[PDB]
Amino acid sequence: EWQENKSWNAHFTEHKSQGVVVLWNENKQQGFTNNLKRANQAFFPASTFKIPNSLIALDLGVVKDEHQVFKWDGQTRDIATWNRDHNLITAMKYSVVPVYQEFARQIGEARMSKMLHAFDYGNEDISGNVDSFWLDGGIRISATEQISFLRKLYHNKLHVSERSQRIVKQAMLTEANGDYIIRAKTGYSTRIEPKIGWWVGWVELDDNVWFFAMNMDMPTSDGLGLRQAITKEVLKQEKIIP
Amino acid sequence: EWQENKSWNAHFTEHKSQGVVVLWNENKQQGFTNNLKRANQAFFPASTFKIPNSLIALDLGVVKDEHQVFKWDGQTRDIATWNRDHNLITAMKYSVVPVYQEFARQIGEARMSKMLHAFDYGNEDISGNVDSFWLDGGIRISATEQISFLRKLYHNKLHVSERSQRIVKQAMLTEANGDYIIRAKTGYSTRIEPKIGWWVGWVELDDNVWFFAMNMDMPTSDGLGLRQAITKEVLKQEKIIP
Ligand SMILES: CC(C)(O/N=C(\C(=O)N[C@H](C(=O)O)[C@@H]1NC(C(=O)O)=C(C[n+]2ccccc2)CS1)c1csc(N)n1)C(=O)O
Ligand SMILES: [Cl-]
Ligand SMILES: [Cl-]
Ligand SMILES: [Cl-]
Repeated sequence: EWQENKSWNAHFTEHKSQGVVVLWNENKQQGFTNNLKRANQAFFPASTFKIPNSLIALDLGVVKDEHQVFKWDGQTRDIATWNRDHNLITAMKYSVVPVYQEFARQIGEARMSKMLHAFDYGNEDISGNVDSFWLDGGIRISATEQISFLRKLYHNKLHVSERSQRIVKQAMLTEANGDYIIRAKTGYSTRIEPKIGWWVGWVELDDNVWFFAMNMDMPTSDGLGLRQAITKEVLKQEKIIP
Repeated sequence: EWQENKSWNAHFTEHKSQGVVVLWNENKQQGFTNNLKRANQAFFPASTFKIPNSLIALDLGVVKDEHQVFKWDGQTRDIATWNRDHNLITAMKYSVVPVYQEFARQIGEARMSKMLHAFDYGNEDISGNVDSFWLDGGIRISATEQISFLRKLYHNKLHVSERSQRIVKQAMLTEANGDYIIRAKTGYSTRIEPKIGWWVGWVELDDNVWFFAMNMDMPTSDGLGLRQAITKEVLKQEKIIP
């Protein structure tokens, strides 16, 4: 059901990188990874948590829709794109933590915890501050657990409205052309070792869907592009994209 | 409110073609075109009619969701991509007329006419075969009328459910990257002169949306790629995309 293919390690070593790519063929219900152990090791979700956080905020009415404007609070942060107004689409695109921190406060701990349990999301532990726990609190998730969660989102099976799931899938849109559509979310965990990068989501084809979840050691910001590049080398090797 | 910019004609004449591009800046509520008259000239919608047809089929339950499979009827036809099973996503991508003819028959004349009147769509005239009138019946629509219809869809303001509009807009997804998202639909009017190609939809930016509608003289199928290419040259010239 899970098969290992150490061939992919070549795309990590070409950049003296280390990590795991997990793929799931939805038609055949078969998984593939370069590293079975690391595929099941849990890490901080970091900004991949904006997927569940969006769903809860939308379902509770904290976010009205994908056009609602969340005004910059006027405090300059050292990510330039955060110091402006955002909606859900742009907050996800630029991983605008302060917008999502405000969502999480309005959601509150009790509603956050029960939604994550209903989602079966990671260790479902929101130990810590409600507005930081996906960064430095108690929550952890593995690449295979990301796949399982994303599969439920793809099929509208999570315990939120169908509308909530459709809107988050819209906001996950990353790339599209006549060959594939990628809906996904990046993440970068920095507060505690090991510093890792995430890319999770799926590739939609005419006749199949390939779910994916990858994380990699990320000692500095200078390699963040490798999350997508290495994932794409594996997708190409497996003939999922040209 | 409307500006004529005949400088865009250079892109048409380069390919010894003729046509019109119409653009609408949603934030500024301002419109632009190379040919005010042809902007208002009504043509067969041809396969751009798959936009309202999709909406109607979804809102009436004729199409349950974007995953329902409409089986190929076994009759081999000249466009290979049509000779295969489809859902709403792939039927729109490959403009699979026979699938949408089935929709139209199930919708029926009465409900089709009522819907297009509720939509204020073109000249609202479905005279002819209930399953061919957008290609050889009485219906006609201009570029400016396409924009007016598309703006209502974008805003979920048409008189069908939000869900129906969300699903159609998902099916219209054509291109997406880090700079823009294009949701659009092509068309080729080939049954009754004059032979014309259509491309209509919108470009989503971080902080604005630019609606577009273009048609061009299209004597042979070999020029069809000009529809998107001339549109993008205009989009590039107006600095809307890089
Ligand atoms: C029939 C044929 C040749 O092509 N069939 C097509 C098709 O692609 N038709 C072309 C079209 O839509 O541009 C032309 N239709 C017209 C036109 O209808 O005016 C004539 C002239 N013509 C007249 C009567 C019957 C067929 C063709 C020539 S084919 C089609 C569309 S939807 C559907 N359910 N089939 C095939 O592949 O077997
Ligand atoms: Cl026909
Ligand atoms: Cl979408
Ligand atoms: Cl077409």
